[PDB]
Amino acid sequence: DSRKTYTLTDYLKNTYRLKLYSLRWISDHEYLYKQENNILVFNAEYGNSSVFLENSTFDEFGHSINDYSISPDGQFILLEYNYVKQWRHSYTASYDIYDLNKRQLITEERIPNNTQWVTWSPVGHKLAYVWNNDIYVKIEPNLPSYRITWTGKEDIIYNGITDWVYEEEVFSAYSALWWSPNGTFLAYAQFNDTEVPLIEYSFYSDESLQYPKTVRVPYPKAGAVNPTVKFFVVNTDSLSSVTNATSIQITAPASMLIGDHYLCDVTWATQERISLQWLRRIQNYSVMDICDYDESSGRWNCLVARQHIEMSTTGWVGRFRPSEPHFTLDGNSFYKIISNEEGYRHICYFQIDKKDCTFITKGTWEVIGIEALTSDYLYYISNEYKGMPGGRNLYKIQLSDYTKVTCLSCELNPERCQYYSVSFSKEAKYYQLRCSGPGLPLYTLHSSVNDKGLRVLEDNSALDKMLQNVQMPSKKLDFIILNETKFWYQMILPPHFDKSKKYPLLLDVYAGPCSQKADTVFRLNWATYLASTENIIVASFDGRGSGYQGDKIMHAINRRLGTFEVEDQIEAARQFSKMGFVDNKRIAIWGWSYGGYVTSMVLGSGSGVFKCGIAVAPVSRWEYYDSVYTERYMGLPTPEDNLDHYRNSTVMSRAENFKQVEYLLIHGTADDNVHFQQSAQISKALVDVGVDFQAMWYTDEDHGIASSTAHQHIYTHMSHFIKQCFSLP
Amino acid sequence: DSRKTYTLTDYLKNTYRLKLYSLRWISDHEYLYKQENNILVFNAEYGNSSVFLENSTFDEFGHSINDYSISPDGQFILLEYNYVKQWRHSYTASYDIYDLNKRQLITEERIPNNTQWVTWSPVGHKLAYVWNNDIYVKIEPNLPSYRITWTGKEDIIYNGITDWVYEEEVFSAYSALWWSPNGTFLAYAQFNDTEVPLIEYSFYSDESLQYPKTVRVPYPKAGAVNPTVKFFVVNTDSLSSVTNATSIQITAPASMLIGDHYLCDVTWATQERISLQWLRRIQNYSVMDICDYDESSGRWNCLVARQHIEMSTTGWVGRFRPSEPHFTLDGNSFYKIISNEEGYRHICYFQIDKKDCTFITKGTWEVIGIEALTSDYLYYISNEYKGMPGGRNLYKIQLSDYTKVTCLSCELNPERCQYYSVSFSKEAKYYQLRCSGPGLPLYTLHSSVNDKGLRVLEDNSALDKMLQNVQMPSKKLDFIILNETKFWYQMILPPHFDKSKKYPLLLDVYAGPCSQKADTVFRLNWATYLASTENIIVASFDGRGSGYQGDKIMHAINRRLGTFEVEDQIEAARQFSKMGFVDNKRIAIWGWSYGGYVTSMVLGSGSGVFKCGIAVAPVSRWEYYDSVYTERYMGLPTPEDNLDHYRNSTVMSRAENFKQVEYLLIHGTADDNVHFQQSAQISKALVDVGVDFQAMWYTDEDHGIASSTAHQHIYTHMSHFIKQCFSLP
Ligand SMILES: *[C@@H]1O[C@H](CO)[C@@H](O)[C@H](O)[C@H]1NC(C)=O
Ligand SMILES: *[C@@H]1O[C@H](CO)[C@@H](O)[C@H](O)[C@H]1NC(C)=O
Ligand SMILES: *[C@@H]1O[C@H](CO)[C@@H](O)[C@H](O)[C@H]1NC(C)=O
Ligand SMILES: *[C@@H]1O[C@H](CO)[C@@H](O)[C@H](O)[C@H]1NC(C)=O
Ligand SMILES: *[C@@H]1O[C@H](CO)[C@@H](O)[C@H](O)[C@H]1NC(C)=O
Ligand SMILES: *[C@@H]1O[C@H](CO)[C@@H](O)[C@H](O)[C@H]1NC(C)=O
Ligand SMILES: *[C@@H]1O[C@H](CO)[C@@H](O)[C@H](O)[C@H]1NC(C)=O
Ligand SMILES: *[C@@H]1O[C@H](CO)[C@@H](O)[C@H](O)[C@H]1NC(C)=O
Ligand SMILES: *[C@@H]1O[C@H](CO)[C@@H](O)[C@H](O)[C@H]1NC(C)=O
Ligand SMILES: *[C@@H]1O[C@H](CO)[C@@H](O)[C@H](O)[C@H]1NC(C)=O
Repeated sequence: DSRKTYTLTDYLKNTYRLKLYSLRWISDHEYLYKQENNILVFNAEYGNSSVFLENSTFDEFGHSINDYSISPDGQFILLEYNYVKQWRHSYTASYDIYDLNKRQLITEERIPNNTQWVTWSPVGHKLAYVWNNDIYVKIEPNLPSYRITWTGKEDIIYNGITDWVYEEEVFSAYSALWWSPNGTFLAYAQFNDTEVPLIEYSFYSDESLQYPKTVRVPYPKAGAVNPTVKFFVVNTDSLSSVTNATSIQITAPASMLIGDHYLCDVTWATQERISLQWLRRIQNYSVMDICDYDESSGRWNCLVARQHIEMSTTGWVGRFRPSEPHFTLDGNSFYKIISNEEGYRHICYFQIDKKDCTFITKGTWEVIGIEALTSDYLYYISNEYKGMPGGRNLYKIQLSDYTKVTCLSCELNPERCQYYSVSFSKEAKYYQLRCSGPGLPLYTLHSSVNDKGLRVLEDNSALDKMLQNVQMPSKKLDFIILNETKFWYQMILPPHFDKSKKYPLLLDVYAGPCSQKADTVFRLNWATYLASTENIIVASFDGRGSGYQGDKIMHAINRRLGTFEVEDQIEAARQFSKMGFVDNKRIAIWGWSYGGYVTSMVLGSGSGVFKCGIAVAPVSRWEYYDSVYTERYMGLPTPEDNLDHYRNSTVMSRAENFKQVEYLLIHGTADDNVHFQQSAQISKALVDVGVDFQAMWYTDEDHGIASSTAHQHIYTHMSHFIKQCFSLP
Repeated sequence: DSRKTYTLTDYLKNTYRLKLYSLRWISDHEYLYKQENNILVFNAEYGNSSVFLENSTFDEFGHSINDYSISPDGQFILLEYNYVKQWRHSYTASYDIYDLNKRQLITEERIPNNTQWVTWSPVGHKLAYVWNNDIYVKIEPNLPSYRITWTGKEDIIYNGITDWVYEEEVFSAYSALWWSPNGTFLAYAQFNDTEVPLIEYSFYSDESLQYPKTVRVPYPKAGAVNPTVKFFVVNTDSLSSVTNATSIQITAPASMLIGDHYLCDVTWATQERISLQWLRRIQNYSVMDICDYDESSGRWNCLVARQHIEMSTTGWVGRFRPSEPHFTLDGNSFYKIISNEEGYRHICYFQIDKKDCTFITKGTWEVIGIEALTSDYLYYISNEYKGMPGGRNLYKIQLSDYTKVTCLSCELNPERCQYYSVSFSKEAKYYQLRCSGPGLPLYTLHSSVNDKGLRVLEDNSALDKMLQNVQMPSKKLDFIILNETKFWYQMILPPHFDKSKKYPLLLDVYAGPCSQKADTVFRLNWATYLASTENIIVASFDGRGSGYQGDKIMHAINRRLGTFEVEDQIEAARQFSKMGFVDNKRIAIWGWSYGGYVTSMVLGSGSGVFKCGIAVAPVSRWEYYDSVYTERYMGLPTPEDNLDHYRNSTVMSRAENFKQVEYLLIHGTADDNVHFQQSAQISKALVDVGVDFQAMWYTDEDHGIASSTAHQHIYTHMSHFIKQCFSLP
């Protein structure tokens, strides 16, 4: 075979790009798409389009626009620039509104610089933005803004935006604003991190900064004081320049106010009904409140009889947090994915007045998410097809008869497509299907009335042609049994794989709670190069604690992090080493974050199964990690709760067992998520027991070590390491 | 040869130990010494002794006594415990005075815990100590102490003790209080670091600390705001008679007050005469003031007729600072080492009220230091013998006839002793000579009346015996000539060294201003093993900028750090290569501190001479290092001074060149001296240009990385690296 293999440079340089097709539904019949660089509008039914905005309309803007956002009515466009990243979702920027009618950019009453967040109303073109931790509203882009809040105070009071832990572990967003459907009310949360300790670390910046700066971020570690939260709703239709806006507060339920708790979900049901979910610090009990607007009193009332309790006796509630409800048109009922009697996550139908929900789906498989709802059907994605937890398809169930379930993606192209995600238009008149594996990504448009296939948006013909000139590796998805249970794994096999030969093996690991490293998704990554060029087999295993297979597996590691998930990887390796094509003398292991944790716990387990391992930004001791994520699985690190296990699941305690393995520890000094502190403590422990090891720190890089240069440098360094570790002497 | 070799474990485990003989003169006739664990007192004249304090006395003290101190009058002993290190010289501890006579421990008016510094008066048993940055005095060990200052303030005002930069760069000591000869007066310095920027960095501490601590230290980097200082003197004899004894200030001379300056030397001449030396921020001009106590005003006056100036046109003043003066008993004249008309430092005789001194020694060699002065003789140490800059010997000159100079150590044992050190009794009646090379250390006692050897105190017979059964390396000390100038170097050659073979060479480098890596001292270090076991030739070279050879060589680097000292090391390598017994392919380089900086600079020069190099705690950009030391050689980093060379002599600007070598970067994270920032900026520059290298950080280790575990870990790590870089298929 004279074809080139997939090299490290291809991965690092993106020599082979997967074409995408990111669209944005602006109605039930049209969607926006970024062609060349200008914006076009498409009619889903025919495929014809028109330019919605010339890629040259802002040639002399005098600023590079980071991103845009058209108002719902297509009347305005919010140009974002001066982008400056903060954590995973947060960031600041400067904004400018450009009237699409007058074809002139508004120069009056502009959004302030260093705006923390902005958002159009769902309908029309109102604006709500957060500045210096306060909320403002603009009924018209060129009119003054109303200041909705006055308590904003950096690192203390957040209004409309999340603090560090809420953004990363609860909302996966920086936004803490929620417009009501027609945009009348603006619901927002308020966080107070007054007593939350600050994580502190150095930032060196450019070489010209003489003194390094100390970054201080309110971050609650396991057991520390968490931020507190309040909810509010304000009417934007009745705001005045004279008096200040009045926000009506909706206090949490009594079962929540008896101790620490979190706001974990906000969802409008109708124009005057809002539902909220609260979660106790001990995350196995949550309650939903449904609040109706009292047009007379002007206040919001949430009738007890409308409260819905959700709790688990075997673990935490929900996959990472209680699922979102999907209300019906009238808002009188709703569907919500909850764990069932047998511990499998399915869709349950709820009446806001009745307390017993009804399951409309069942079986030893799970519903990943509810994607769309009509009076006749509910569309969702699950891993039911062929009973493969790693696969995903679009299904729809008839609401009048649950026995009638129809898969809409299963048979489209079975050999190429086994993992879809979907995108429906405003009224579910149309939907885009996105297939991401096992073969190359495929995007298609469909109509709901007859579930007919309209057309192909992107099939990646190009990439496919070039990939043909390459010796691409293959992927094997399968399972092994452990104690009657079925656990899945996948192997990235080198080209021209020969079962008579023996290859070294690299166990790519994550294994966090509800994780899944064994799926049918097609990926171009480091593993791709290792198998294509170094002829290294890259495997992954989903053991206990893994997700999408029911709580018996997922909850297996409840209050016991660092046990079964770590054991199962070892047992997984142990079994792969027993296979004919694996060289038991050359088996490595690596992970990032939780994978780093697991990778380290495995190397210090004393199993003798692994020769070397690489841990990138690993967690080393749970009391070092954040409260919301750690406590969810571990509980509180108090003597009367689970402190003992907190102290027994550290990497440090296993230092000596590293004497017989080659270890490479990497971490960014500016990691605000998994603090460098965790790696510094791992290293000190190894030094304490005299174990040599490899290390690499990245100045000013954070948890993702994603800067262009750092990204290439870390993968290059790790590659040298794995290569040296597998070098046949 | 079947004898074992000196191994790494040998060096790391202290298998072959150098015996020592540390005595403490308590008078002009006897000294204290620890045979086992008890303290013994020896009669120097006959060598007979007895137990001053037997190891049984403090068994039930309930504390580990770290160190002890006897009051001048021998009536009390100051016990030190609860010792907690801080910087290079500073620390806090607890103390308990023991009443040697009543053989009882005092429990009244005890010195407070967390005392920063404590010292007896030169005579009697008065005590002076610093607590919470203020000065206190105890006339009697059991009586209440008097408070001398009320301005103390953590990290802001220091009375009696130095700040970070004064301790490390100006006084090499933590204390800043000077008792007068008979103890009547107590003088002290006061430092104000109100506007001095702070260096900040994390300290992780034990695994049990949830949130790392941020260590903050007032530390002025190059060109930043320096601490200001003030001098005072209090009459301790008036304390019991006065309510609040007043501290009299002796202001600096106007020639210093015009700008930033430093108090760099305090020396009492008589009971009522004290001398002060001030140095301008631009360290090429110092002034000495000799101040006398005016009894009728209780004030201190410094007559201009006694003000002496000491500048330099080719560099800074002194080796590292203006030298200390040595006054004759009447205080009317003094001796002092200063650079002469040829640039060689020699002893000059001064008459306090005469601006022209007389040199009492001369030639092309230098006086290392004045050790003792009697009415008839002045004893000094120089490197005049055989013209060896790396040699050291005790000399005696006749005050009445300068042509009368006797060397007291030159011939005692010429083959085995070339590097001497001395310790005279309280009145120079006896002196211990301490030989440290080229043979095993030798300690001997002598009598001044006739310069006769009283006896040998330690000769290291045992060790010599042990070392006999080991293939120890040999050390060659010689010179090469460049531009008619002699430049010394030393080589640790492996056993059975053969000039017919080619040996890999490791260049041990420091090369800071006034440094000296080539000398006659005998050592058992990492190099010993590299030559003995790994058969590696470890060489060091003193090029331009090195010391003890005149200002022509030492001031060659004036305002140009990162140049000649760097090139000369490289030119050194070539020369050794020209010597025919070096593998031109296996030449490595390594250094600590300035050593690390020069190593990096060399490695990034592109000479293609060095294959690999190791830099530990290196300086990388002079603007990151402290004022006093940096500015002393580089001036100020301003456009109108020397900013251009500051920005042009950094390691970072040479990143692209490290693509030609194997680099190992190592740094302690709690390094208060050479901040981690320095290596953090290097690594970042390398990553920014796609250079692969090896790094290693030591959690919570300071600039010395001397903790027991970290010490073994780093050398073990560096050993693998060197052996890898020199591996030869
Ligand atoms: C698509 O074509 C129809 C007529 O065939 C037209 O009415 C519609 O506006 C077009 N859509 C776009 C956005 O070009
Ligand atoms: C939005 O709903 C509110 C409350 O039901 C109503 O008063 C308002 O007029 C509605 N706005 C529109 C245009 O639907
Ligand atoms: C934030 O919480 C603190 C208590 O920790 C409270 O005193 C303060 O008033 C709160 N801030 C506001 C104004 O909500
Ligand atoms: C507006 O209300 C805030 C508190 O909500 C108060 O601090 C401020 O003084 C008020 N001023 C105005 C705009 O009336
Ligand atoms: C939630 O977890 C706690 C701690 O393990 C447990 O005591 C409690 O019963 C759980 N909640 C329930 C009843 O499911
Ligand atoms: C040595 O002998 C002398 C004889 O006068 C005696 O006084 C002295 O104490 C002895 N040395 C010691 C300290 O034991
Ligand atoms: C110390 O010197 C002072 C000042 O000259 C003098 O008054 C005092 O008596 C001396 N102290 C002693 C030890 O006698
Ligand atoms: C220290 O200096 C500051 C100004 O730099 C001054 O305000 C303060 O009084 C000084 N402290 C002293 C000398 O006691
Ligand atoms: C002693 O004098 C100093 C300086 O005048 C003064 O600041 C301090 O308060 C005084 N202490 C007492 C005990 O009065
Ligand atoms: C002291 O150093 C500065 C900077 O080089 C220089 O301009 C000045 O003339 C020097 N003075 C002496 C004593 O040479």
